[PDB]
Amino acid sequence: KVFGRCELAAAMKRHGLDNYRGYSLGNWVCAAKFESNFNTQATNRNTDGSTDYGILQINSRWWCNDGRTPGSRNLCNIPCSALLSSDITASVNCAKKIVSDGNGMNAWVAWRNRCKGTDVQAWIRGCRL
Ligand SMILES: [Cl-]
Ligand SMILES: [Cl-]
Repeated sequence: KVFGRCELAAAMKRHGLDNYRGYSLGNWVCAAKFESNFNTQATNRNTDGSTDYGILQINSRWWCNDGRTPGSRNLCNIPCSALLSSDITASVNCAKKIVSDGNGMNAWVAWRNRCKGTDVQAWIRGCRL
């Protein structure tokens, strides 16, 4: 499913992401925009053989099992395919574990390079939240 901006914002807020670990909702919407363009079915393969899955492009090296990433940890304990669902619950639950992990949202390259230090509030402007 391709979410609209305000639709995803409301889904994320309801799943507990707004201010999770101090990161305002605009941060999460920004990260999803630049990671996946709001498309739950986004996949991208990395040079190391791992693959990134879903609206938050969660990586199979650490977080999920895709059966083809030798030495994968599966720290969220889910098949990576569960991350490509129209229901974002699995993605959100696993994101919460990643962002508690020590480096915060810097785990998301797109967020670090495109969201961090910007007016992230703009991402939720005009939304009924
Ligand atoms: Cl929670
Ligand atoms: Cl942090």
